[PDB]
Amino acid sequence: MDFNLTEDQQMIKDMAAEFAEKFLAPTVEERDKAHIWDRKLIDKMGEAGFCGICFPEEYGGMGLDVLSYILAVEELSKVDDGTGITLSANVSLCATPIYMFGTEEQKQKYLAPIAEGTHVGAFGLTEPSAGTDASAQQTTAVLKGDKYILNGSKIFITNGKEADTYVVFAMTDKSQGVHGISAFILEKGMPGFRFGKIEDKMGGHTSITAELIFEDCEVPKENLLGKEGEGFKIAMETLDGGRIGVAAQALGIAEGALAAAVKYSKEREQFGRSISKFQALQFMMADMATKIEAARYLVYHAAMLKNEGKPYSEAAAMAKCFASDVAMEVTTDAVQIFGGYGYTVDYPAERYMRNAKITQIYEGTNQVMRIVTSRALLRD
Amino acid sequence: MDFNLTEDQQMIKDMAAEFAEKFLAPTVEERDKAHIWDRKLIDKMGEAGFCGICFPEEYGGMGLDVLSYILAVEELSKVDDGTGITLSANVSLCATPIYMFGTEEQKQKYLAPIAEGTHVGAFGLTEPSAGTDASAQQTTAVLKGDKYILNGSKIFITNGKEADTYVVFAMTDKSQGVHGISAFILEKGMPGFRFGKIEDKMGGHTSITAELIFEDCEVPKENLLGKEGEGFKIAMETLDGGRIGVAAQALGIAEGALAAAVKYSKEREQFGRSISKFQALQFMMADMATKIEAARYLVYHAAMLKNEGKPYSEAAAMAKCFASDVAMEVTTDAVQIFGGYGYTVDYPAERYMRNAKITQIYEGTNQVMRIVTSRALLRD
Amino acid sequence: MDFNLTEDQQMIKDMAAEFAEKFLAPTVEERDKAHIWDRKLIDKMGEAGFCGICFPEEYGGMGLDVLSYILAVEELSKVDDGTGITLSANVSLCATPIYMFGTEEQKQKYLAPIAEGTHVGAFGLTEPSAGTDASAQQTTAVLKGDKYILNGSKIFITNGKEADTYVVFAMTDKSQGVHGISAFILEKGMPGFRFGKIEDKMGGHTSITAELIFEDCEVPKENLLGKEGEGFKIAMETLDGGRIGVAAQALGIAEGALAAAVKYSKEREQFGRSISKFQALQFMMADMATKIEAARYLVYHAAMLKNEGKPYSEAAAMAKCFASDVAMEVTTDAVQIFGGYGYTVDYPAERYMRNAKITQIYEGTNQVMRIVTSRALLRD
Amino acid sequence: MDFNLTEDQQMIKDMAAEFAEKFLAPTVEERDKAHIWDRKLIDKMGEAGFCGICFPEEYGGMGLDVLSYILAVEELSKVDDGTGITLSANVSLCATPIYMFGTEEQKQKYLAPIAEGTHVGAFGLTEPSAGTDASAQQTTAVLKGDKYILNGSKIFITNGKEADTYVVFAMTDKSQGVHGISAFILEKGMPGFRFGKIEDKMGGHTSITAELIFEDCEVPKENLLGKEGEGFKIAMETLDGGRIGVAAQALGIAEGALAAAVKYSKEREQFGRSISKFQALQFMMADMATKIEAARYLVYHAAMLKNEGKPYSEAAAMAKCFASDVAMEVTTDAVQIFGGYGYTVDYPAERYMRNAKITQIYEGTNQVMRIVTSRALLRD
Ligand SMILES: Cc1cc2nc3c(=O)[nH]c(=O)nc-3n(C[C@H](O)[C@H](O)[C@H](O)COP(=O)(O)OP(=O)(O)OC[C@H]3O[C@@H](n4cnc5c(N)ncnc54)[C@H](O)[C@@H]3O)c2cc1C
Ligand SMILES: Cc1cc2nc3c(=O)[nH]c(=O)nc-3n(C[C@H](O)[C@H](O)[C@H](O)COP(=O)(O)OP(=O)(O)OC[C@H]3O[C@@H](n4cnc5c(N)ncnc54)[C@H](O)[C@@H]3O)c2cc1C
Ligand SMILES: Cc1cc2nc3c(=O)[nH]c(=O)nc-3n(C[C@H](O)[C@H](O)[C@H](O)COP(=O)(O)OP(=O)(O)OC[C@H]3O[C@@H](n4cnc5c(N)ncnc54)[C@H](O)[C@@H]3O)c2cc1C
Ligand SMILES: Cc1cc2nc3c(=O)[nH]c(=O)nc-3n(C[C@H](O)[C@H](O)[C@H](O)COP(=O)(O)OP(=O)(O)OC[C@H]3O[C@@H](n4cnc5c(N)ncnc54)[C@H](O)[C@@H]3O)c2cc1C
Ligand SMILES: CC(C)(COP(=O)(O)OP(=O)(O)OC[C@H]1O[C@@H](n2cnc3c(N)ncnc32)[C@H](O)[C@@H]1OP(=O)(O)O)[C@@H](O)C(=O)NCCC(=O)NCCSS
Ligand SMILES: CC(C)(COP(=O)(O)OP(=O)(O)OC[C@H]1O[C@@H](n2cnc3c(N)ncnc32)[C@H](O)[C@@H]1OP(=O)(O)O)[C@@H](O)C(=O)NCCC(=O)NCCSS
Ligand SMILES: CC(C)(COP(=O)(O)OP(=O)(O)OC[C@H]1O[C@@H](n2cnc3c(N)ncnc32)[C@H](O)[C@@H]1OP(=O)(O)O)[C@@H](O)C(=O)NCCC(=O)NCCSS
Ligand SMILES: CC(C)(COP(=O)(O)OP(=O)(O)OC[C@H]1O[C@@H](n2cnc3c(N)ncnc32)[C@H](O)[C@@H]1OP(=O)(O)O)[C@@H](O)C(=O)NCCC(=O)NCCSS
Ligand code: NA
Ligand code: NA
Ligand code: NA
Ligand code: NA
Ligand code: NA
Ligand code: NA
Repeated sequence: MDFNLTEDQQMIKDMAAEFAEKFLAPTVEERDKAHIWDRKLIDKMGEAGFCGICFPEEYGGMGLDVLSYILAVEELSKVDDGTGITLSANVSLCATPIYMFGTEEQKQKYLAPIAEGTHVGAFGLTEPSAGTDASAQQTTAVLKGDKYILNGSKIFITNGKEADTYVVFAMTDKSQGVHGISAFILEKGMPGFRFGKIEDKMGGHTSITAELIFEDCEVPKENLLGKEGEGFKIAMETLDGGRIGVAAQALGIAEGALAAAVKYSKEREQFGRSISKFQALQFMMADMATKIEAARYLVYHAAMLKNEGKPYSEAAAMAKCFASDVAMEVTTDAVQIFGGYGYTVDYPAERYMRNAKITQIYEGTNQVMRIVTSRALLRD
Repeated sequence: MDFNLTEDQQMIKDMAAEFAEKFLAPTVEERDKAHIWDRKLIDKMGEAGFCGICFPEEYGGMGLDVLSYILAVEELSKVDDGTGITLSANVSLCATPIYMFGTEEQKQKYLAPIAEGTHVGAFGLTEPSAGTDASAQQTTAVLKGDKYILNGSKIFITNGKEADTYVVFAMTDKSQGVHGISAFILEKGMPGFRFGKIEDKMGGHTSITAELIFEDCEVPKENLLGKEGEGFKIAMETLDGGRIGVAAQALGIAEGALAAAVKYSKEREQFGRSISKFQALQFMMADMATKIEAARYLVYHAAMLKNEGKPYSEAAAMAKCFASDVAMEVTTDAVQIFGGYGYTVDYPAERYMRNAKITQIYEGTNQVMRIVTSRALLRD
Repeated sequence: MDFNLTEDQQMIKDMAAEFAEKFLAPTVEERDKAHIWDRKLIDKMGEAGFCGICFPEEYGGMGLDVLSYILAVEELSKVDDGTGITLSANVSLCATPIYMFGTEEQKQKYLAPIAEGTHVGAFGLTEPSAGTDASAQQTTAVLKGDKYILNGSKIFITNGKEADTYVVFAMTDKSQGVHGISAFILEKGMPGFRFGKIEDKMGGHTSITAELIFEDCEVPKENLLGKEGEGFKIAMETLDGGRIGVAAQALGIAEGALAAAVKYSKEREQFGRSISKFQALQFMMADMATKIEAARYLVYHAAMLKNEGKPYSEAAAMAKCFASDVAMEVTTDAVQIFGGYGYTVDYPAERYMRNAKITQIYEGTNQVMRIVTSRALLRD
Repeated sequence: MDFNLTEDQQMIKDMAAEFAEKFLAPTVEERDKAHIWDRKLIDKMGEAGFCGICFPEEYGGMGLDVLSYILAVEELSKVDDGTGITLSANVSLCATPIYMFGTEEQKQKYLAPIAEGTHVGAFGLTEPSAGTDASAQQTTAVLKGDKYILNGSKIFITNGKEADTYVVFAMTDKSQGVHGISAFILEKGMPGFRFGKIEDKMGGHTSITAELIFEDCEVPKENLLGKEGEGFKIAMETLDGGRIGVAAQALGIAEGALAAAVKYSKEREQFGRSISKFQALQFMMADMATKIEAARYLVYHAAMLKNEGKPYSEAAAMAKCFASDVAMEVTTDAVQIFGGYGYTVDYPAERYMRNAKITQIYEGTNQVMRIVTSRALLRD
């Protein structure tokens, strides 16, 4: 065992902290208040290399490991976890399945520009009737000549509308149920592909979330990803990695919130002393700091297993569930530490608390995480 | 012991439910989104008699009991807790200290118009340096002829700016510390009394919260409330009752959130069944329901103690602490039960959760509540 | 609403506190250490009237209400909850179903001596294969002439072996499943009725818990309780009341533990001050005191509904679940407040903690309580 | 970062598991019930090499690393945590301060026999008036010729009476307070060194805990450990490592309890299915498993920091606080999963739960852990 970062991991973490400080921090308050997803900023992140950390240089990336990428999502999320989830949807939800399942032709066409920073990616699985029950897909894809024709819709898609490239799931054979689903690579601008509602959320205001609509959408036949009927496996494998990303986002949001409260507590005086001198607040901040350290190693262990080519599905679900629960509890108390000031948008705590709640829900709810963990635990 | 409501209590509960259904529920979503405090709606509430429930008929009230009033606060808060806290601040924070410490002339002039529903009230204690440490007042009042001249400011005042009548605290003799504070009745429009920042908050969007500014503000000598030096006592007694109101608010919020979640869980299907058929969700909802019932009796007991003329400070601190913690836990799980939908403003859950958080902070934070409770526990 | 005890309720509470102080407190430590269930003490309780509080004078009781009885279980349980559960099994689990379902002849024969204090009662439902799944009864009863012949066994029976009178459940018609069970009144000393294992438990050392064994046990036909096939309804109705008893036991154990820790904390000094001066311990004791008050009114509301002849099954399950969870959490922290001393049998905290855990399990586990509450919540 | 065990670590883990299976598991139930600390079994442990794992070969040890030792403590504690804490006190509390502050002659005389497995060690800091306030030492040591003469006593000493070698703390200059404390190596059999009460505890029945009494106890001058006045530093450094041992103990306890509960849940049927098929129990077990994994990495990180010669006091306090809270929550739910059976000594759950509680108190209570953590968090 070795708990030390590698030189590459540390370098990536430092690069991310520098990016966040220069490009995210000065504007996050304003962008949050105004609900802005700023594509020029997102482009600057992509140009700085973040989307290609963990992909081979032969596909436009840096050739580094999973944990370096996870560190960057965490570090960005300390400051602007809306940008953090933007990066994670790009890498874990879109690029990864193209990397894992795509032909060489698809990897060069679609993965490389995401890794290089040019293209934003999204993952279209969730439908009105298929959320947790993700296999209950009603979007259809029917092969007609040299095209699949897609009909349906997806909802709540991170980077939706603005993404260039989508990995979408549709039924090619309803009678084969979970074995009837296939994955497709779509481009923004394809015939019959349009966007619907942009969601107005509790939080995540610097992340864009949109409906996708397919009305006889024409998808070239070669943009089938993997084999017909492999789509569920692709979705589940992708989500196993994306849960590590969300875990990292939650970790960063928790760390951001605690760092803010610590600093406030040392500055704010009541009863002629800093509030950090009251033992109940000391103990609350001790518990916050402890839960965060405990979450951190779950997230890191999952990343490492993935990098080592070992099973990581259970580890990822554990990390996701624990980190997101931590973020919710930490951020709730960080608002408390600020007092009345914490309930106002002029201070940073309320943004962290609002943004924490979604970590418990997306990429699979924490109820799903517990299903995954208990299945693994209770297997013969 | 008798857990049944009196006829008067049940009638007021019903009138509140009917008012909330007709006047609050149709517009609360749009008012929250737009951050609207609608004076004409508040006026309809006053005209219906809500602000006079627990005041004698000789002061324009209905002559009923404290719990009846508490039940109305709770009922309104099931639907629109910004309106609930507006009521509670009118009644518990402004009207009540005038009723309890005012001369007959001050009650006729200032209490009756609140009880009759034409005037909105507010309570100005908190300062930038005096939050939890409420006795650290820097606002001064200096008697000059037939006026006290006030200088200072107050922050985070519920119903501030909009309110017509204010009970405000200022140092008349700083060298006497906690014994040098006095209370004054202010009117909107007094020279030198203006309003500052209107806070932009995480929630409570249908409640108004404002800074008060006093710049040689001229207050009639006869608007001293109680004796000089009695102000801190007036503040603390007022807050004891105010805590019951906040508790009732939190209780309504939790109940509104649970009821939304129950209903949704019966209607929403995944895996071929209503989500209410999954045991983990059943248990979460059982726990929500149970916590709410436990909180309810704490709130009603505090209200009954106050109505019986018994000590209720500790009871009110317990109820407030408990019910606000329950509201926070319940609303956070109610969002969870709605899944992704829950994180969107088109469903009701996110508003309850945002609104719950402030119940843990205002009218004394839950740390203060635990100081008050522990001091009573540990006394002698 | 009225939260005041009646004069009778207060009198009963005072009688119970006096009994506990005189007869339980001086010996509970010794009886716990030695695992003694002292029948002479149990007889003194019965002679003092506790078993007959809530039964009509025409059946040997005092003619008072359910809550008076529940207060006595609570008060006894502050001091010796082993004796508390002994009383509760006597009254709620044995006497009550004879009262509710018995013929006049059975009430005079079997209820009256329990109400009068002469006879100890027990309730025999649980089998090795039927715990939570209580309908899965394998003990059989077959009518042969003027006797039912019983074969099987029960496990974990409170007051087993030492009880005089048992209400036992057996299948009279396995093919009718839950509608095939019947209830029988047994006497200690009946042919073919013997006792097996006396359990060695984590706690509850002043309560006796035994196996019952039936080997062609001959039960007079008139000792059928209710009608053939009504046995499950009798069991469930009985347990609805017994859960209020357990709730009361848990409440008392919580109160006992907190009272002990409060007193210790005011006496024990470290760092030149009483440990009650450290804000983290103040807040822990505030939370304990708050949770106990919240539990109390759930328990009392359930008792009151039962007394008023209203549905009380959901209320009882709520009270049981919440009070027992409270007792577990409170007692765990009360041991913490004592420090090292708390881990030793010379101080009282460790007995309260060990005895709290069973409250979450018997009379139906808290998982069952949540099933009952969520069914009630989610019903159409 | 590397989450894999080294070959040495895995070998020690395996040797510990094999030792526990062959020597502890067959008798732990009977030893716990009888409150047996079996010196000959402790001697077998020493002979196997467990007490020397992390000491140099020149002092009779194996020459391996801190985590290897920690892994052995954890593994033993899965089965018999009384034996685990016996080991930890031998190693972390007695052997280590001799290793870290002893002269070469004191290490050969006193360290090597522990590392070789023939001598048992103990650490005598706590006094009746000096628990959490450890610097408030009343035991005195007065140099008289070639002896220090010791007067006082110690309470709650793990391995006391049985131990052969003791590191004990006494005031050599009371007017220097925390700087007037010195450390001494004592042997069982020194004139004036006797033993007092052997504690009767809630749990830890296979660990011995005793009072030490010094009545003009004669200690060779050369048995001063470190310089005069350095004692408190020696104590605090020793406790930092000791906290890792307790953390590892708690971790083993939780793991042993979860594994028992998992296995049982797969075997026990109610309602026609294994209880592991009910979702609420699945989620409870997922949560147990997740908390244990989160705690594990805190413990291993603390151990690695110590092995790397880095600061580890805060890491060890976090690990201890977290793992002991996890053990308490896990063991309490493991009892729950066994139902009524769980409350009986014939099943393993109740012993784990009783034993978990002391991990929250000894080697510094979890309140101390939060002081240490908060002080490091809030530093500057
Ligand atoms: C901001 C945001 C971004 C999103 N991003 C994406 C995206 O980029 N791509 C994508 O495809 N999807 C996306 N989603 C959709 C998201 O993954 C789903 O919301 C989530 O899977 C839950 O589905 P649902 O909302 O339909 O809730 P439902 O599945 O209806 O769940 C409702 C509740 O029931 C519980 N539940 C359901 N089934 C069970 C069960 N068997 N046992 C126990 N409890 C159960 C759930 O846990 C939840 O608490 C996003 C959602 C949001 C809010
Ligand atoms: C929406 C809103 C409405 C409001 N309405 C009103 C109103 O109508 N009238 C009015 O006069 N005021 C009002 N307040 C102000 C409110 O009561 C205060 O915010 C609250 O008392 C906390 O004061 P503070 O914000 O200065 O925080 P601080 O007093 O600075 O507290 C910050 C943190 O330190 C903790 N803390 C402080 N002292 C201690 C201690 N001794 N021990 C342990 N922890 C401690 C607090 O609990 C809190 O967690 C309102 C505030 C808000 C946000
Ligand atoms: C000290 C003591 C005294 C007792 N006194 C009496 C007495 O006087 N009379 C009497 O008849 N009985 C008595 N009992 C028996 C007691 O009620 C049962 O132990 C209890 O009902 C649980 O049954 P079980 O122990 O078989 O656990 P099981 O039913 O095997 O339960 C094991 C676990 O599975 C959970 N579980 C089971 N089914 C489900 C489900 N559908 N969903 C979710 N979780 C589930 C349980 O909650 C528990 O956590 C006593 C027990 C004890 C320990
Ligand atoms: C089984 C057992 C084995 C032991 N083994 C050893 C051993 O081998 N060697 C050894 O020297 N000692 C040993 N101890 C003693 C143990 O470390 C102490 O019990 C522990 O430090 C607490 O001290 P105390 O019991 O006096 O409680 P106190 O110090 O009296 O504490 C009582 C309560 O007050 C809290 N508290 C105290 N001060 C504060 C504060 N400033 N702020 C907040 N809360 C506070 C504590 O956390 C605790 O909850 C052992 C104890 C036990 C029970
Ligand atoms: C609930 C959950 C775990 C399982 O659904 P369920 O309907 O029970 O599916 P299962 O029966 O477990 O799996 C069906 C198939 O998928 C496979 N599968 C499941 N998880 C897998 C994984 N991690 N890797 C590979 N295959 C997997 C199964 O092995 C099975 O295939 P075979 O029968 O070919 O072996 C899944 O639907 C899910 O993860 N839902 C949440 C979806 C989500 O996270 N959405 C987020 C969108 S982006 S915010
Ligand atoms: C923290 C808390 C409890 C105590 O502050 P502290 O500085 O310790 O004040 P204390 O020493 O307890 O009391 C000072 C005086 O006030 C009195 N006092 C305190 N609470 C009282 C009460 N409930 N009723 C009457 N008098 C009270 C005390 O008796 C004492 O008077 P004497 O010196 O004449 O005996 C108090 O300042 C408080 O409640 N703060 C939170 C403020 C708040 O709730 N703001 C909400 C604004 S509206 S959202
Ligand atoms: C799990 C639980 C709630 C339900 O079991 P389940 O197998 O689902 O039974 P259900 O189907 O709910 O009920 C079956 C019958 O009993 C009836 N019933 C259930 N609860 C009832 C109640 N409180 N009052 C009257 N009837 C009741 C049902 O109405 C149904 O009868 P009909 O079909 O005649 O209407 C029950 O078995 C139970 O309480 N188990 C715990 C047992 C226990 O508490 N033991 C403690 C022993 S003393 S320590
Ligand atoms: C409460 C706690 C943290 C601090 O007590 P406190 O009285 O505040 O002591 P402090 O002021 O922090 O420290 C006093 C001195 O000890 C030193 N000290 C404290 N922790 C230290 C550590 N981990 N390493 C080295 N020195 C330390 C301080 O640096 C200070 O020295 P200087 O004055 O020379 O700078 C300490 O007494 C403690 O750990 N108590 C629990 C005891 C315990 O764990 N008992 C278990 C027995 S075995 S089961
Ligand atoms: Na989905
Ligand atoms: Na903010
Ligand atoms: Na009622
Ligand atoms: Na049963
Ligand atoms: Na005890
Ligand atoms: Na690994």
